[PDB]
Amino acid sequence: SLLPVPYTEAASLSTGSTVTIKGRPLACFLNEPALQVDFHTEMKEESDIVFHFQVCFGRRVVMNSREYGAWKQQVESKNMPFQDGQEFELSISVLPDKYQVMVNGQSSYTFDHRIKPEAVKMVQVWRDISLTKFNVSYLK
Amino acid sequence: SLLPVPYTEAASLSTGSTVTIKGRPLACFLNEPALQVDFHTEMKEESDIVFHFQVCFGRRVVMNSREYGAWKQQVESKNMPFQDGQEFELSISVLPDKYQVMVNGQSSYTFDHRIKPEAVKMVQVWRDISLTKFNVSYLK
Repeated sequence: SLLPVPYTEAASLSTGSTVTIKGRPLACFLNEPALQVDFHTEMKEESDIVFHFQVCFGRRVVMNSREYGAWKQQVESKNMPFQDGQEFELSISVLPDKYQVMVNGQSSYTFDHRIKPEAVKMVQVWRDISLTKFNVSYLK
Repeated sequence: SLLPVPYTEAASLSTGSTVTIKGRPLACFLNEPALQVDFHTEMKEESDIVFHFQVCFGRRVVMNSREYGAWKQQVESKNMPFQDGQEFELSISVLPDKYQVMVNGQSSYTFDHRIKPEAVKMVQVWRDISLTKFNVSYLK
């Protein structure tokens, strides 16, 4: 919407950081729009991905990392708190041992750290959404 | 790019019609951007799809129809004429018995008609591309 998609913001993350994303799918769930959030190690889209979060709305969520160019072990979830046609608020919190993904205030997914969060230099949000808010917290 | 994505144009199709699309992926192929072209039976995104064409750039192409709300038999191809980082020209021709998809001037995919092309009322182009040209021919 207001924010360009693909959306790119330089970022740093550590324990206590939160990434907050407000947006809306561009299609009804029957048409299977997607959402992707990638935490990258460099300011280049081809760089490694410490945390890859990909929603196929209405179907599934997959999480992974891309390390030295290669995708690692996929974690697949059928949990689907996102609501057809609705705006969502996505909150990704950096805990000591994992990322925790909140959807509309409800814990919905977690992913244990495979690479230290301090390796992140960039966050990208893309695929079939409009985006009205993006924030990384830097309070701690 | 110039054209909004998702892109929607009311359309009619018959034998001899050609749909021409010029665009560019929004991501490098390592990041697996997608492209989707859907020929719809009504001016609503939830309507049936006479021809569904979905590219996972660098990996595969799937084609299908959605009839009375339900996806039918998927046709999956590993043919991948699209080039990483490059603009493409996509040409979809309505032949008497099938759609023929040309990529950069080369025949790349075909899909036999399951529903008469005259049932199409709308074309949608969406997912991870920018679009600089869209045309439906009406010469015949």
